[PDB]
Amino acid sequence: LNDLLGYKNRKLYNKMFNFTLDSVLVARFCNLNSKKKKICDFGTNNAVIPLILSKYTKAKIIGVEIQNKAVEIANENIKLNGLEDQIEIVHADIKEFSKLHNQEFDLVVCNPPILITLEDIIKSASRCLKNKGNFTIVHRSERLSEIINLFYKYNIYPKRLRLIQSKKTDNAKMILLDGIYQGNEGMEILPTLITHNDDETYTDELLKYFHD
Amino acid sequence: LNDLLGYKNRKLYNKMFNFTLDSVLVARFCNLNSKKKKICDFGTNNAVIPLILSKYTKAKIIGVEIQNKAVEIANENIKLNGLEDQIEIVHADIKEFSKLHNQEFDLVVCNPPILITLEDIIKSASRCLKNKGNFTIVHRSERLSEIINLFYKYNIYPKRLRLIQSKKTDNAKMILLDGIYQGNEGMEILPTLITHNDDETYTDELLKYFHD
Repeated sequence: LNDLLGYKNRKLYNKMFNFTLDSVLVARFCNLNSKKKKICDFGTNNAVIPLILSKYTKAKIIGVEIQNKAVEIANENIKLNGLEDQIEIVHADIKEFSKLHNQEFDLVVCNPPILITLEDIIKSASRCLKNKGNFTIVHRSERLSEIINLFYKYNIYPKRLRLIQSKKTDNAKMILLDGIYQGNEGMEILPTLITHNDDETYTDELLKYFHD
Repeated sequence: LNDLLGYKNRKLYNKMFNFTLDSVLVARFCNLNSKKKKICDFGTNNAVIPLILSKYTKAKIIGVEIQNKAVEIANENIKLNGLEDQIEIVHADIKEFSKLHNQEFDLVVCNPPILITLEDIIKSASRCLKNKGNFTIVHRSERLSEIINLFYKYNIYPKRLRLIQSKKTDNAKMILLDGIYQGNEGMEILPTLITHNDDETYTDELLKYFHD
């Protein structure tokens, strides 16, 4: 039982820290405007992603999780925070879920960990989204173009891109990307995020995402 | 008649500076290993791109240019530098040229300025390249995903990506991208290039590309 970094009124019950960090980053990356009233999270990192999203919106959030042990932890963390009326966890396969929840969500977000492939993630996202819906993903940089191609394959148009580099002199290791289902061509590429200063200390730019 | 920035033993006879700068950047971005023995430049910025490439390799360079006035300037700058045995300018359309020069080049490079479209550029690049050849382009960030999709359409596999941002806090305005014709999946994303410090002065990282 610890505080969720420096986020106020958030605790949780440890996996990789850089796994949790990618989850924090993609949640803070999501476009959370007023048009976002229903949200789906394809992998919730012990509900960390819904627990952060819920600080910035009242949108109902449905978290999909395949392994039963992870369903338990996520539900635990949700109830621990009094958030079970906004955030609901569903034990299901992503492919099956999207078939029963067609054209339901304004935003689908995914932080990847029955074989679920990257195409299946992106296909299932397009099945879940309403017209002009947003799909957001965090992933490894090596697969950026393959992701962009699959986006297009299922009529999701890449929209915003942000690179994550460990140091100013390192290759980007992770990407943050979203896209608009049945939207329009044209990308915006945000300022690259550097996570460490040269002496291995965290940069201020990163640490702004450790709190409200 | 001026020196070509701070490059030694290079002069030329003024267009936009940021146009010339994108030309300098893509030339220095090109992968110029020993396997590169024949090179094609789809737009040469008054031969600036061949004049920079030729400082790092002895590969023969064929520059394609459609407008006759630009053929003249490029040939002038080439002869002015004694480089007419390595660098040859051809007055031709890119689509026609690639049909007569199928599977001829190890590297095609393009800095964009008969309607030649972005698809036509990328299609013509794939016609010109030998198996495992490299296509390199510099372009606007807004069209990054559209470029990546066209790459894939013609069996060019995105390989290296580098963003160019004016300031550390600005969106990336330009991209540097190459790809391997009939190659393999997997991208490398180089450290983002910042061209100005906060006080509007050029960064050292950029200025390293102003000389040998």
